[PDB]
Amino acid sequence: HVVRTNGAPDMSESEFNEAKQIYFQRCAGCHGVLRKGATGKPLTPDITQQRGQQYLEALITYGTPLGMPNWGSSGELSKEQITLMAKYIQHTPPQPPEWGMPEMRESWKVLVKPEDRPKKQLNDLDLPNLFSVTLRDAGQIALVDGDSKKIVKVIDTGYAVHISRMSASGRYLLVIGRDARIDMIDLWAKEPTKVAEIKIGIEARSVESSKFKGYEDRYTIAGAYWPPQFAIMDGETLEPKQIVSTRGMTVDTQTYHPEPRVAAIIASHEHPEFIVNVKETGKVLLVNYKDIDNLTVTSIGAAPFLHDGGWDSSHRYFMTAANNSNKVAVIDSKDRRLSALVDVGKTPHPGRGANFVHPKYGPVWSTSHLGDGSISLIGTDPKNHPQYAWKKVAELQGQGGGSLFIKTHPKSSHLYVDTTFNPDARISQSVAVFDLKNLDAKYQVLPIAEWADLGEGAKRVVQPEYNKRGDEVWFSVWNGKNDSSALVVVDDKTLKLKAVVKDPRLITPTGKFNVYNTQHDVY
Amino acid sequence: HVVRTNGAPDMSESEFNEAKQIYFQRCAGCHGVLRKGATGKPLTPDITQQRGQQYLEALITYGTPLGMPNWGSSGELSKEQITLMAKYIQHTPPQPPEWGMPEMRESWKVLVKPEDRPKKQLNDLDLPNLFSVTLRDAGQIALVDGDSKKIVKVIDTGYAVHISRMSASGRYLLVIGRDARIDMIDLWAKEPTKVAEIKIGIEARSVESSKFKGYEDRYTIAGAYWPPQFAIMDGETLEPKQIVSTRGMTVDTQTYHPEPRVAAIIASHEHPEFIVNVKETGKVLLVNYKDIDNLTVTSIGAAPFLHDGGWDSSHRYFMTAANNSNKVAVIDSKDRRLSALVDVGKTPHPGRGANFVHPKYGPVWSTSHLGDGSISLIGTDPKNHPQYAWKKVAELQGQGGGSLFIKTHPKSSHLYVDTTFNPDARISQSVAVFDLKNLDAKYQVLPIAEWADLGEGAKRVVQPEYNKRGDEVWFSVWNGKNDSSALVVVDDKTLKLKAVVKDPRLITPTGKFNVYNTQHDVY
Ligand code: HEC
Ligand code: HEC
Repeated sequence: HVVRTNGAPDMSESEFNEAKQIYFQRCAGCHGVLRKGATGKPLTPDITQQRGQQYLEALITYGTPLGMPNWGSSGELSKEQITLMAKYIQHTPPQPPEWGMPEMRESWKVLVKPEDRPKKQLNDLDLPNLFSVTLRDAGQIALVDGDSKKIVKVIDTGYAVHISRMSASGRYLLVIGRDARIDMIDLWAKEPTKVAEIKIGIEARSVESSKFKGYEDRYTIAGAYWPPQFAIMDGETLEPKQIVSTRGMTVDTQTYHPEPRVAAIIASHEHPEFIVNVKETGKVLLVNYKDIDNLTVTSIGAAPFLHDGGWDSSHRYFMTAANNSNKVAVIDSKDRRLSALVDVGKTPHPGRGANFVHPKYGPVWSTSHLGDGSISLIGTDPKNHPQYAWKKVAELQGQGGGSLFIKTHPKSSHLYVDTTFNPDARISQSVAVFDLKNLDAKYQVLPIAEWADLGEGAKRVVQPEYNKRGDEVWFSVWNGKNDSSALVVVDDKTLKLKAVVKDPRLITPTGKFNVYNTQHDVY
Repeated sequence: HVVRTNGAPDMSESEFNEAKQIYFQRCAGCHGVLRKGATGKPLTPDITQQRGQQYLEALITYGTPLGMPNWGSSGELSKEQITLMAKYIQHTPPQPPEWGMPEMRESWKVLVKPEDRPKKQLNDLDLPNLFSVTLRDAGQIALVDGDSKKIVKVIDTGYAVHISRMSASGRYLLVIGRDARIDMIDLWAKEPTKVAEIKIGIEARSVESSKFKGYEDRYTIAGAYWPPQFAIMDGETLEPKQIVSTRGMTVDTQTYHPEPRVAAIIASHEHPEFIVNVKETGKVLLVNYKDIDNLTVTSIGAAPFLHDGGWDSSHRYFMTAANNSNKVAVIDSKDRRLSALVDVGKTPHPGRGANFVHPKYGPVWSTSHLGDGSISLIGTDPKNHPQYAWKKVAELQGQGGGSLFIKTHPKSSHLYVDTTFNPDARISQSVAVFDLKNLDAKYQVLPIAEWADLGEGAKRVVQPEYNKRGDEVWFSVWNGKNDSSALVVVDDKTLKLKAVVKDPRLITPTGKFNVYNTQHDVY
């Protein structure tokens, strides 16, 4: 047969199915399963037909400097395949494929069997103080030694590399990409080495390890945007064990939703459970892995379009926000119930938040507001500060909007606030630091990008991350003009510049994950 | 001879000079005379050699959707010329050319001699209520009828079309592009028609007409980034009459600066003079055109890196800011002196500002702050409010940072504030409106982008512009996803939606210039 779309170059039924398979294996992680866009732009026929075949071939062939791979000049895709892809994205988007146990098992690779792995750490690295750094546009992670401020390893994962997580033993580093590829890295090998890989879906954002006491390295979980599902895997091998669909009913209208994406997963410390946020249906699932054949799930209704979330300081209450809402949902992971919906007056910015002790209000959890740069504080201690629990107690004011990350550490007296997307260049190039011992005082500004010494041009600073001791804070810096990058390290006790990590291998550093602080949910 | 650069494909001395001529005629308006970038990205060899010949050819050939023309697929440039350009931008940037009276006169075209033009308005348009709208990526302006809300004419100018200005008679519309091309349009023709064109430099931003009483249509002035100069032309024909270099000594170090760009030009109402801001040397020039053969210029030292500025409500004091400064310079255009340097505590955002009467402080001029969305008010009435003159008297707070334009009108009780570059989508898609009769009250938010009804996707709203009566406010809206655009019209007395202008010819509408309000400096 012939596939035809108004205004599109007709294709063979075989050409279309070949392009379909390429699209969902290689493109959908960034462009979406219905091509509506995510990290990458929309590729629906209204837009692509306006660009035309030859423009589309050119873009796919050479890529762009802002994260679109050069599929042709890389050799990843053939001239003929690129022509097929340029034709394909001008046709109506088809139904995306499913991805079950057969597809997962076919993608599963064990490079080093558990019995062939070392019995102890064979390298001499200070593993808890390693930083795993995403090299966004290079499809790699870099392992950076926190003590010597040197790159010690670079590891290929794939385009669309996203985040790193740690197993509860501290031995295994887990990386997931937006195409739902997972890599498992053994930090005890003579040089840290990939030991297993698997693909759990077409599009994904989240991975996590089992962190309840006694379950170290037992299970790894991953959540997909498409298909709407999460998968529980063997923590030692990534062998897929259980797959659970998240298709289902919405919390607000109780009508069936055909694509409830998994937004985020964190690991419970109160029970052997994973906390799974399901976005469109607005459900927080507590998934119990004490028995994975007789699988227990508690579904807590929260609010539609759930985003990220994070633990409070006690690791009991899960603080989460939904888009289009001024409320923070508080899930009690111990009693397995919704505890509160906290009005913070403004829309909270998705993220783990930042926990610290307010001298007056006691333990608080904090969230930023993207538009105006304010930060809301919520009391999180029903035991000793019941008069403040699940209430907004205060508001701090940063330099302005555009913050992506706020960060503290239990051993630090400072709160760091970036302003990556602020439209003023001096503010996007700097970070605000609040004194937790005098929260009535204005923040101080650290000139992070200037310290990086990267030449003239637009520089953006992102994501404060502490070292294992809590006495250094690391920042990613990148000059959009010349492709140049650095990690800037501040002494948290003095607020002085301590080090600048520069290396040609440090390509578009974005997320930085300190091993200890990621393993132990320290924020 | 052979031109060679480390890492660049060698070129014929003739090929290089051919590419040089193309670069400075067609590319430098956006990419800069030393290729350091302006509207378009930097094209210095460090960056271009990393991209490589074939990527560079592809980009030049097909362009990009964010304002880089498709030189090859347009037919503007040959395959051979595009190869030469891709080689050329990998070589060391050469010295840019000069552009004097011979070059200006060679570019000068009179399409309709003044004696052949109509003696009165032959079309039936309400000319004072026309809006001249920049169609940024189309190289055109659209004339939109303020009464019927319909496009009535579309006029080609060139890529990099920038702003519109009006002659003091109300008859001639002046358009300048970033390549320093000027078009003069006769609004009295049966259909408004280009009557003259000229090129006054390689790179430019500003054009203005003579507005002192009695000099209607006598002179047009334009200022260039490169060469560092301004040119005075005959107001009826654009014939070049006088060219003045702005090369000279800096205000702060009194050392010679070889490229002092003309930042902005406005027209004096106190004297037959143009006010010319010279950026790097920090000089405000009062250029007197009573006698242009015996040319008098008063040079007022202000501050380095002068930007835009605007008149106060009385059209006597020129309010201007320099980058990297918390001060607003006040130039008295009547007495021809610096009046004050007003500390507003934060960096003012370049712009004309907004004038209104504060019930307590009297006439004030207002400026926004890009980072945090605040607005500073300065008293501008030494006669009746001397206790507030040249002092910051108050601060308003908008939705957040990212404002590009604030706007009022003497017949309006509202102040409008866009937030085009705010990182929160709801804020960038809306505008704040303050009640000038109750400035203690919080602003109201108008959902401008939602009213435009442009489908899902990132939409940005920019530049409130009033109609001639002051009772409508117009906004440009554009959906980045689908290329779709609208002008949204609000009833200023009710703050209700009044009209939505949609037309496939409305491609990337940016600046909107109401004829009457531009002619009479009404802001
Ligand atoms: C994330 C790592 C991506 C993957 C994998 C793919 N694409 Fe992509 N693409 C991505 C981005 C961030 C962008 C925008 C970059 C820009 O500079 O703004 C793009 C762009 C495209 C386009 C152009 C869209 C347009 O001009 O409107 C096309 C045609 C495109 N991408 C296609 C495409 C294909 C077919 C891919 C699989 C082979 C693919 N992309 C992968 C990000 C990412
Ligand atoms: C303004 C109207 C422009 C004119 C005239 C020219 N260019 Fe341009 N260019 C412009 C922009 C806004 C951009 C960036 C667009 C993007 O999508 O972000 C560009 C880009 C380029 C590039 C690519 C740079 C890179 O990938 O780093 C090149 C090689 C380039 N432009 C070359 C070029 C030439 C040779 C031109 C004259 C023939 C030219 N541009 C004109 C804006 C504008």
